[PDB]
Amino acid sequence: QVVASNETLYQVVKEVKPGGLVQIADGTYKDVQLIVSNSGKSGLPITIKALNPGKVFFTGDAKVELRGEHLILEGIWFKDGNRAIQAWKSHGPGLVAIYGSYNRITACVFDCFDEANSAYITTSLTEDGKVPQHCRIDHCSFTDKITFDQVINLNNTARAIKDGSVGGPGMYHRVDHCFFSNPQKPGNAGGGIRIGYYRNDIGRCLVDSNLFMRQDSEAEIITSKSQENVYYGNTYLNCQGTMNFRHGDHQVAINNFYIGNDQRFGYGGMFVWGSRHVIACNYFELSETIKSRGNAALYLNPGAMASEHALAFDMLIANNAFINVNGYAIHFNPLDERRKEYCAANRLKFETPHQLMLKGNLFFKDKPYVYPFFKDDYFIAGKNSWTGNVALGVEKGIPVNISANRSAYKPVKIKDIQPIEGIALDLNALISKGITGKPLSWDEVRPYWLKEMPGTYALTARLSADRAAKFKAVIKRNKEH
Ligand SMILES: CC(=O)N[C@@H]1[C@@H](O[C@@H]2O[C@H](C(=O)O)C[C@H](O)[C@H]2O)[C@@H](OS(=O)(=O)O)[C@@H](CO)O[C@H]1O
Repeated sequence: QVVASNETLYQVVKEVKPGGLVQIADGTYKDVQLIVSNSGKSGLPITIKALNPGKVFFTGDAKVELRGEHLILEGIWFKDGNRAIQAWKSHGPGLVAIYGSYNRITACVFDCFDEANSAYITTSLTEDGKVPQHCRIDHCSFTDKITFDQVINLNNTARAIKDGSVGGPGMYHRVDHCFFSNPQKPGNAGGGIRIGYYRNDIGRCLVDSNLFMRQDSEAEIITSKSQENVYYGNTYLNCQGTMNFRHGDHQVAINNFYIGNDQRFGYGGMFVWGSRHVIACNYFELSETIKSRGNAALYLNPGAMASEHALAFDMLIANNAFINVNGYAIHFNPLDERRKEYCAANRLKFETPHQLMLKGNLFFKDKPYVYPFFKDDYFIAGKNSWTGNVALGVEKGIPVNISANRSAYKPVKIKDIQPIEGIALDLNALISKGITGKPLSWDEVRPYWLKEMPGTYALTARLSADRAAKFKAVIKRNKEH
């Protein structure tokens, strides 16, 4: 062990052996610089936790580095921060930076920490290039973030102009049972989670059972920038953005719920770039969609194949349900005007979504909304394949023959989908079952010791006077003088 000051904490962690347990006494640990270099062992991790979670706060000009392996950080509350604004950057290490593999951060609270730009948690490469793998971030709460960059960055490469066929190695991390709710920042200010950087990177990370409630940081709720990542059973409630397959082919999104249940803002949504994806059993019910992106539930990116804005084609869209979406259920050519100019400027060949396998999807609408189910300005007969879908409530918008018989609707059986190496999920079995369960609630994800939801944005879409002030200062110093 029990430590009650920063200095004794520093000492014990330098001495702790595998299987060790370091418990932090109730109190505030201000300007704490926790650097854990020792390592635990498989089956004998080193645990650093609050003796009484909820009573230990890491504050001030703080920082945590998990450099060894088999380490666990649990039950810590990060608040009242004061890191130097001229010392931290977006794309740099997070407040908590994980540099070693097999590490876990669980049941921790990050609430409007400070004004220094950075992610709250990151897996970062050491100076010699080694990439952290097999880490887990779970049951953590991330609220009222007023700084730039994502809440979480999972890195397997360093930032560089890029595009050398080379790509970062698979990471195999897992992000589950976390809560994300943060205020809207201007422009491409960093969203909820980023995984990887370019299409040649391999991710193989599992993001499941997370609750994003008014995760409004920016247009991207999650910007998945690496191959073979699996998003399963996540709930996105009233989020001003979309969950994206931004870079990297062969990504999976199964049984996620995208719900917009009021008229306060435009909600999303999934925006898809790239090919060979598996989008199945997702439930979309959006009371309002995003005007800037085209007003739809699912956006399929038009553009140049395998480019910076990779064309969306050759993928499986099965057993999804689009219920009373106030916008198009599927937009087949969003932002086509900009994309066509982008391709022209870069001497690329502009193309539009095709080779799409749409199977067993349900499209339904019975509310006074004005949008037909689909928008495809570049429709070509037979470019896509439609089987076992059901549509009724409004015009389809495109010349496609679809059953209107709801009573006969049934999800289809899929059995030719290969699982993702490193992720223990039977994709065929999950897809074939159809949509299971329902939206996740706070009690299903919150830290075991935390009863009430931190912050104010999730429930009020407003920040306190003190926090709104800091947020404005952050935004202002990052904009033209
Ligand atoms: C350089 C680049 O293409 N970045 C894209 C980003 O696009 C920029 O930002 C916007 C916008 O937020 O509306 C429009 C212009 O395309 C460009 O200045 C954006 O892509 S988008 O075109 O789909 O919007 C984001 C995803 O939201 O992805 C970045 O890579």
